[PDB]
Amino acid sequence: MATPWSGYLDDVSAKFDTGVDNLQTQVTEALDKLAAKPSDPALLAAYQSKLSEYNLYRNAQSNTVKVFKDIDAAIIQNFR
Amino acid sequence: MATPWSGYLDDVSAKFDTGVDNLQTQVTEALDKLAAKPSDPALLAAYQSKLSEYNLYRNAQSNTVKVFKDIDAAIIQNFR
Amino acid sequence: MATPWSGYLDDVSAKFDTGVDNLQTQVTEALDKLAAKPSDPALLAAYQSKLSEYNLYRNAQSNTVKVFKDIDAAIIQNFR
Amino acid sequence: MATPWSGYLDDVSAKFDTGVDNLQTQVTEALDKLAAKPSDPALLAAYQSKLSEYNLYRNAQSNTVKVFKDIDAAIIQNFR
Amino acid sequence: MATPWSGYLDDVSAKFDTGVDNLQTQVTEALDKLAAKPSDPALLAAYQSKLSEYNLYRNAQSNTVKVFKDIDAAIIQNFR
Amino acid sequence: MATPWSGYLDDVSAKFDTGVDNLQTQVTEALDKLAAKPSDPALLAAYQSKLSEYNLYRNAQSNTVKVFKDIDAAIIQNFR
Amino acid sequence: MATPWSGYLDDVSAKFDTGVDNLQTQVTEALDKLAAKPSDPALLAAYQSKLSEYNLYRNAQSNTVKVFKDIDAAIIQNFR
Amino acid sequence: MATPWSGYLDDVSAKFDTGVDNLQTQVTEALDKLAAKPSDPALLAAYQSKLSEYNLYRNAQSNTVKVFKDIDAAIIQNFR
Amino acid sequence: MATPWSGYLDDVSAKFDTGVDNLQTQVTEALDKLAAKPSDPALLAAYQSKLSEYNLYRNAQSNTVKVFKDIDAAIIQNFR
Amino acid sequence: MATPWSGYLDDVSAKFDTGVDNLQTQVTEALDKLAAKPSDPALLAAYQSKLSEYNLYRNAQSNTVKVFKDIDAAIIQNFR
Amino acid sequence: MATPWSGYLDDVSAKFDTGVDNLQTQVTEALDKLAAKPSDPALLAAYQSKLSEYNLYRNAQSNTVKVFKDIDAAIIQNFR
Amino acid sequence: MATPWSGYLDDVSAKFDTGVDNLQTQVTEALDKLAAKPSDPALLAAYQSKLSEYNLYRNAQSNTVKVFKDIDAAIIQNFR
Amino acid sequence: MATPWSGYLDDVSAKFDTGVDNLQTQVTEALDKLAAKPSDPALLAAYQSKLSEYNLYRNAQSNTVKVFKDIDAAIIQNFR
Repeated sequence: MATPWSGYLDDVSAKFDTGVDNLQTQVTEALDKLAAKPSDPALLAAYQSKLSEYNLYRNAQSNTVKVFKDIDAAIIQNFR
Repeated sequence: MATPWSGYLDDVSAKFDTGVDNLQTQVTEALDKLAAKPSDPALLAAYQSKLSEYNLYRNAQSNTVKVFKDIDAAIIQNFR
Repeated sequence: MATPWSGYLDDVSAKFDTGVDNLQTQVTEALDKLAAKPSDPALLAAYQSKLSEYNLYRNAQSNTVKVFKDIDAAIIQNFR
Repeated sequence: MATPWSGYLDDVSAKFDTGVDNLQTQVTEALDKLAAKPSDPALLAAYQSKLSEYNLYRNAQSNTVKVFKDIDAAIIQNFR
Repeated sequence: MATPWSGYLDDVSAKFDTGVDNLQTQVTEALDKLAAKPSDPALLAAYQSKLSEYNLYRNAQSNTVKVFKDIDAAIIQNFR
Repeated sequence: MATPWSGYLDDVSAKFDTGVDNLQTQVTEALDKLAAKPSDPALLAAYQSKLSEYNLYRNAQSNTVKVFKDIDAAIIQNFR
Repeated sequence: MATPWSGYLDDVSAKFDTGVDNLQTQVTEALDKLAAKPSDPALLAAYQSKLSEYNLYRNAQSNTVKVFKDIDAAIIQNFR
Repeated sequence: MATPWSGYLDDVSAKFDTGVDNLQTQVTEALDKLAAKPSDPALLAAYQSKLSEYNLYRNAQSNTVKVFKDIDAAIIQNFR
Repeated sequence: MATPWSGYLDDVSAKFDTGVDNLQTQVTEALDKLAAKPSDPALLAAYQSKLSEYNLYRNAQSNTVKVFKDIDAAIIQNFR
Repeated sequence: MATPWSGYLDDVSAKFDTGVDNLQTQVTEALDKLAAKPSDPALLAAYQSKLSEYNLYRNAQSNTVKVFKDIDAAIIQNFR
Repeated sequence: MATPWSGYLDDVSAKFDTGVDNLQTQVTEALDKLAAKPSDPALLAAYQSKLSEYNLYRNAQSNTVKVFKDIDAAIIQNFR
Repeated sequence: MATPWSGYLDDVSAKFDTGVDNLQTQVTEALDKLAAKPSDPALLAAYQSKLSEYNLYRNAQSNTVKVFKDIDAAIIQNFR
Repeated sequence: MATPWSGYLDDVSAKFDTGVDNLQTQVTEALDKLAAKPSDPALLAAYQSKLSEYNLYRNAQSNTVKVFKDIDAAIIQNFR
């Protein structure tokens, strides 16, 4: 019944991850397989393709949170 | 009813493969046959011809995905 | 009769895209064809030529919007 | 109604073979006959004459495909 | 009355092709004939001579476009 | 009698171009000729030699303007 | 009972090596044997085949670690 | 129950050898016999015929592995 | 009285050609004569000897210009 | 009696050039001679050897000046 | 008690030579004898047989060292 | 009794060189000998083997120092 | 009393030539004699033997200088 506290920026992170929740799992499993056969073109292409997206999984995630935090700073900058 | 998640760059990879989905199968079967008779001019010519295309199956595939990812980086570079 | 809201920077994006609205379609169709025959010099040259322009379709687009936003920040920086 | 996939370089191979589709059959039948009477000057001359052409059936074939693939590499070398 | 959109780099490609528009046709027809008689010295010499030029038809074409795109990048690199 | 407005940085661009006003024309005409005969060593050498200079026609041009703009920013940074 | 400290990127390296832990041993033993008889086609083929994989044992290993470190930098880049 | 590790390129080597696993044995036994009677036309013809195939047993084998490794390099070349 | 514009790299090209201005003419005339009698040992030796130098007439020419352009890039790389 | 003004970074450039004042002259004269006989191994070796040093004549020169300018920026960055 | 320093690639060279340490001596002594009687079929066969192996004594040696150095470069290429 | 001043990065350079202090001497002496007999396979193999290590003597040396300097910059970047 | 300036890479060239200063003279004199009697086995053997070494007089010379220049580039690549 209890629910851990989550702020707005927390929610923003969740909102982004919602659409790419599977992305992490896919690229992780692609890594797991590729580790067994690094020389597999199929595993290389699949992993790298999903990894270039996983790059934004972290980058774009933190970027959007920053901006939503930046508009927070903008408001409290005028906190008369 | 469920469908695995696929990003834009994932879709780009699929879009390329769509037109050369058979290419992989053809050159694989050509390899399978050539393995039996490597000294067959017919199997050599067919396999090598389709293999020189299969070279782009991987190369050109990853190239187009990179570019579509590069314009992604270009945009988020200006992520004010 | 109703018209979706559009800001100045929105208009700037539209103004850029206006002159290259077809560019996206051309390079997309070039990709669609190239996918079928990646090994076609004609499709490679056409696609890559239009793709190097499509690079600016995203890059230069976001660049001009940034600048028009930067002069916005410059003004409100002096928002006494 | 269905048609097996064929790339550009595949088409190049077909384009060459089109003009020498019979060459293979002729030199094969010449071999078949010569096998029966290797000591026949007529079969030797005919077979060897068509065989020296069959030499290009494979050589020149793969050469032209290579070049058309080489200009493919040239283009994607500048795949910015 | 309508005219398909063409960018600067598109125009650059056209400008190059303008002077060698016939080159492609000549070497294609040379291939078509050579396919019929690969063992013809006349067709071999003519085709190969025009093919060594057709090598630049693709290579030099993409090279000049790259450079004109490179000076584009150079400018927008200073896009303050 | 009327003269279009030109700023300092505009003048800087003009000052650079003044010394290489012909450069653009020379390399353009070299391109025009080379397009006709790409396989001409003379046209290749002349064009490429002037093109490597034309590289700076754009690069160095925008570089000097940037710097003169950078010292502008430096001054107005202290615009008390 | 004690366990040496290992970071995430350390774990990433281990995760890759897990699937190719034997690869190193195989190619090392192949080298050891080949050293005795360099002129053995069997040892050459086996060693070189496993060596071309061992190329990725180091290359692909460090590549994946870099990327996982790159997304680390991406996050701390927004470390407000 | 245990199985030695094998990569993709390892599998490629095996896939080729699968179709010519007997080739090695045949030409080896042909050598063994020929060694006893080098002057036997039957042993010379049989051995040399199978040896010219054994030439590809090594050559074509390593060639196909190289290519499958080359497309591996192509992918990781774009390992952003 | 008027003199066409020439840059530094233009001057570099001229400086090289200065010492081999005659080389081009000599090997061209050697070609003209050889064309009449290709089977002349004297024309073959003279032409080929001067042609192997004419190889550098283009190669070494463009090489030195590149380097002088490379040190140009090196400087403007530090164009603070 | 009059002496042209020279700043610190000017002095830095002079300090570097002091030790390689002759380098420029040597490689220039080597070029002058090589231009006459490009096919001379002695002129090629001497010129190229001194040219690879002349590469640093410009590169390393501008590098050291940059650094001495960078520590200038570092100081005035704290110009309270 | 003192031991000269040896790097990894040094060790790699030693590891190869270990298995063919005698090869050099054998082919050297075969040369020494053959020098006395070049026309000896026995010395020719023995020397040439061991010389064709001595070919790899140098070639394959440097090849393996290169590769082990290449994976060194691969790692330090990602030396963030 | 007096000791020249040495910073941390100085110590880092020394720490690296400590393990390869002999490397420089070995490859220098190998060069000295090779200069006398460049055509000696033994001197070529030894020198080149130690030279490929000497490549890192400079490269890897400066790399590690850079990184230790980079973490210095990282700290003083937060020098509040 | 005056001594022409010489850089490190200059010294490297000299260091190599030191051990083969006579090589050039020997093979030059061998050429001079051979020119008189090209059909002399003694002059052919002597000249060709020293010429195959003179091949490295230029090749190996420039190779070692390149490497010593390459480690120069490696250092200044980290010229922070």
